[PDB]
Amino acid sequence: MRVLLIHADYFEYEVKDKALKNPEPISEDMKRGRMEEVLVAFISVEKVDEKNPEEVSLKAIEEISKVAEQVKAENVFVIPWAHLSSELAKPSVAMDILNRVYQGLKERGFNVGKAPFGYYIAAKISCKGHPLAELSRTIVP
Amino acid sequence: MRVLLIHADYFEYEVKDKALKNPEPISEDMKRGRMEEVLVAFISVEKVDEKNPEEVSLKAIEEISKVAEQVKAENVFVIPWAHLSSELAKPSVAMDILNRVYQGLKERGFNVGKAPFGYYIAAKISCKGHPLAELSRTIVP
Repeated sequence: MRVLLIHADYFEYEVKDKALKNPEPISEDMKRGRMEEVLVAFISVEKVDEKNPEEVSLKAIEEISKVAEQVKAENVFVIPWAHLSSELAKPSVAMDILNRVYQGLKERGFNVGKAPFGYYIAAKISCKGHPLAELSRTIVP
Repeated sequence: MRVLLIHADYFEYEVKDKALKNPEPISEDMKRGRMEEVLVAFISVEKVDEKNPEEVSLKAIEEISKVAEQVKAENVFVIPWAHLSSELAKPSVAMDILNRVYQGLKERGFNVGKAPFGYYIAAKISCKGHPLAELSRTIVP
């Protein structure tokens, strides 16, 4: 897995067209979302992650939590994001891991949002400029 | 080199603190910048690029141009961006390549902006949601 963490004044998204033929089902209220003062976690679930989804998930929850704790973010946005890897897992694995990460961060105590899987999504973000506001993590099994 | 290309309704930046001890010198007018209807090119110049800066640059100019042409972007923003690689080139090489890319895209005919090198920078972006609005490229020597 590769993760890009952005500490943002805001992040807001709007679902546009499907990218998979069978994307994650969404209600009307999941078509748009917004959070303020939020650590945005852009997550690229990789082929190698398939070997151990629980361990990868756990390590991602902690690595994300650690930054959230350090930058004093109470709000965390989990974004499925294909653009940090060229060896992406299959959708079942990606979705399994992304949900595990999401539930783990709620158990940690954060207020957590997520964008749905399998869509092209339009988005606005305002990235803070402090030294820890943009960070990369690589999480391996 | 790794590149992330974002077709954006807008991109606007504001320089905050230095990240290097000796960052790229800037005038007052380079502290903030904005473009609309712009292909934002986030560029991670890598250690391996040092082996051939002209060839890497040329290939980056073309790969960026191709997408700009395809999505009908006339405006291109060159952003130095550490977050697509863990084997980053030294600043002289990074800056040499980023300037080559910038000049090459002006020669192509685009209206081209750039953010200065060596800063922590705050930024707002609105990412279009069409199928080609977020793309990754890997450029090797």
